[PDB]
Amino acid sequence: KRAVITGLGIVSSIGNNQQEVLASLREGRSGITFSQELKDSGMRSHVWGNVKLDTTGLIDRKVVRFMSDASIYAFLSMEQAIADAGLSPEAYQNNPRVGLIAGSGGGSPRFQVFGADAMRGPRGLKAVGPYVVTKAMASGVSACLATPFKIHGVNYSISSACATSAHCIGNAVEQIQLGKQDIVFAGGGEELCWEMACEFDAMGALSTKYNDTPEKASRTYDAHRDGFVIAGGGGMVVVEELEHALARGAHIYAEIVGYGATSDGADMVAPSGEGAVRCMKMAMHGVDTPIDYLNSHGTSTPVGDVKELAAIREVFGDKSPAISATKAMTGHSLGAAGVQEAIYSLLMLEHGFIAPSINIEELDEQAAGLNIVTETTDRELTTVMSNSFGFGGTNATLVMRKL
Amino acid sequence: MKRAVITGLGIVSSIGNNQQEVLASLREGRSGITFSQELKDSGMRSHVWGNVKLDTTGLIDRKVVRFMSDASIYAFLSMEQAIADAGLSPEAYQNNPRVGLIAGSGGGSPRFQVFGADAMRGPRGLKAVGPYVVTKAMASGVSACLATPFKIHGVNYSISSACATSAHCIGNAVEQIQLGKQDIVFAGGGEELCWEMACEFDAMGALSTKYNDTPEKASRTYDAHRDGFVIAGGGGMVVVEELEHALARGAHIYAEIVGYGATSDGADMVAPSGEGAVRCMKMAMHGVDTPIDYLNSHGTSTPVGDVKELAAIREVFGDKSPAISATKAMTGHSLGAAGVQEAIYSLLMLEHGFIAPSINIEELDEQAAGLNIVTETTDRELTTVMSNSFGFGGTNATLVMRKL
Ligand SMILES: C/C=C/C(C)=C/[C@@]1(C)SC(=O)C(C)=C1O
Ligand SMILES: C/C=C/C(C)=C/[C@@]1(C)SC(=O)C(C)=C1O
Repeated sequence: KRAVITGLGIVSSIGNNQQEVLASLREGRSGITFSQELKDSGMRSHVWGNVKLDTTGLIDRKVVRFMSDASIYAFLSMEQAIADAGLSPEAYQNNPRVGLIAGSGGGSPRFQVFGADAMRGPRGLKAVGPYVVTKAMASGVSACLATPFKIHGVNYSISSACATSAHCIGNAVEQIQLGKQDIVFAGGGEELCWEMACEFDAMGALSTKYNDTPEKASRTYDAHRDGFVIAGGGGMVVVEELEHALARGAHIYAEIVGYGATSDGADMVAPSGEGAVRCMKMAMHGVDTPIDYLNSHGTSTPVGDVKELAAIREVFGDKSPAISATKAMTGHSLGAAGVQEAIYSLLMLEHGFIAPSINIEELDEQAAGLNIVTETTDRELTTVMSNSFGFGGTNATLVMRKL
Repeated sequence: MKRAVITGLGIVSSIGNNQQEVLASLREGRSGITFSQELKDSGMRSHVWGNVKLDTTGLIDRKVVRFMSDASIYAFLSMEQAIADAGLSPEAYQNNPRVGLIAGSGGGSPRFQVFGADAMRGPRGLKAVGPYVVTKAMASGVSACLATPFKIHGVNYSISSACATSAHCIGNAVEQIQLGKQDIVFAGGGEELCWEMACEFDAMGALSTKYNDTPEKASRTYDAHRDGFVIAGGGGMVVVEELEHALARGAHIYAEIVGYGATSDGADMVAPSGEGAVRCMKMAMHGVDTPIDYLNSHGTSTPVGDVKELAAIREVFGDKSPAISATKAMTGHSLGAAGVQEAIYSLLMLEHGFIAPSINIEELDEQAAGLNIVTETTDRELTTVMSNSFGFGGTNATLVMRKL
């Protein structure tokens, strides 16, 4: 059984819907800004990929009271996807064959800390309030959406750091392949806050040399890259069984023709390369069309960028595809990156262009030879690949093809 | 589709630090619940917990344990036990694409999240945070922290679904085997025990608060005077394995996973709907040609929650219902670890031919009328058992495990 994408929705640093995102991508436009909050917290990195949207009022009071930002972004993305897929309430609500798999990387460090802070104050439990569990818990994104959308099928979160939402999409596909669901909403969200960001800064993973020029901070494949730029936001796609989509006349973006999920079994925070090779090969099994474009994980870290470039080489040899790292524009939204980047790749597929890998002033010599596109290029694409690798050695790749 | 069997297990819980200690506690109806000075001192109203009674110092290598929170530690130790209990050696499971790991927690690590924030706000900032908080604090700590040292090359991610977490992990492991993608998947989870997390459940009124002077009686599923669940910590891990692969190596097989239910209420955030659980149980029983001999209920010792599940059980089974016991009355609610720990208690009951008692029922709730709630340890020859895990957000998991 075959799985296709029939709707998408997105809230990111570069746009609050697929149209705004489309524009940003075609224009090579950065969503990175200076963050007083990060600076005020005592961090060395003072730049981020922020959602440019005040979300107050956009969700019913009785629904949003249970939600952290990760859930808010995913909820809003899911509203867009439902509408983009043309699904009425009666199509998807109160339906055993309709499910939801969506997560975050960090849950909500902000609300974990708030609960602990409140509890140590003069008010104790009355300051904590009864809503922190659903905000702080690691399954908040799925729990907070499944309920108001009246989801009856599967309902849980995958979590795998930077691969989170990619595994969510892959697992949705598996639910379709196993015949258990006709539709699975798949994606994720991530909050943006110093509570989480300082943890990445404390291990040296974030960019710190470019705070005066926020838009030049994220620079995948550039010789002077110094870490990733943390971001937040959300995404959701509608994964749907093929016959079901055709039957209702759904607009199909692409079929998911490949899904790789592997493990390094090596180091905690440095990639092995092996395993990413295996992940991509796994995603290519039975796919006999060439990859026309690869959206790299490409976070703009020294070690990580070239490790992935080496894996791409080993997998593709002398038939390596056009590559770009959209994180040079968007920053790294962690758990939300997989679904957002699938969406970016889906937009490139739909509208026939390759988004630029920006901010390469001096190309890293380990990237010599490869087809890294630094300029918006119109091209008919048929098959695209997107890589998601996280801490803990967890790997995911999605391969999507036009029908 | 391929068949999936459990060929090994491991556990660190309030009622035992391995499967032998746990077996003893279950047959005796021993409580794992103690008074907690940490909880009382935090300013909480619940002063009891299902704590792990183990000095974990020295048990994990220095360079491995440094990335780990308590949930990871408990899961890691449970996984060592499971590997050994399965008769598996490194040459068989390490660096093997067809061997994976699916394990999670409900909350990650509130403790190290708050430690990170506290440390950062101190005078030394980043230097006081140090480079290890992300792996301690991230939601996927449990999978990350085990898959690296155990050299896992197959699938590697966590599932989170609150109180149904490690039950969905097991079912997802089964699905990997059914899809022919993996030969072995280690499945389970862990959960830390700390005021940082526990205070959140107390602030919503979910935790027992009236029985602090009698800790071993606070967790009392189905009793008319229950007042909320007792929070617990610990870990569990089972080895999920493709059937032919297991037989070909002469593995010891506890049971086959013949049913997996996974559904959603789509109702309310913190109150169960009933019809979700009904559907979950029915899905898990689908095609199972034998009756359910025993049911390990979710039964957390909460007023509305306990009786809601009973009403679902009655709808599913009708007059001819199975024997029921709520082991959380002994153990407490280990949240993310609960699903795998209770799958294990159920397997131990399957393997050793008995039903553990639903303890602390001084006065049966009127709404339990006419079900078979087992309140004393009774030896029986069980064939087919069922375990229910329901979580906040209306997330439902049910496992049905049967002897070969
Ligand atoms: C153990 C694996 C670590 C990995 C895949 C790390 C990557 C490449 S994933 C990622 O987002 C960053 C910043 C990295 O450095
Ligand atoms: C929306 C569903 C909420 C559920 C299943 C809540 C339950 C019964 S599950 C659980 O662990 C506790 C303490 C509860 O109160």
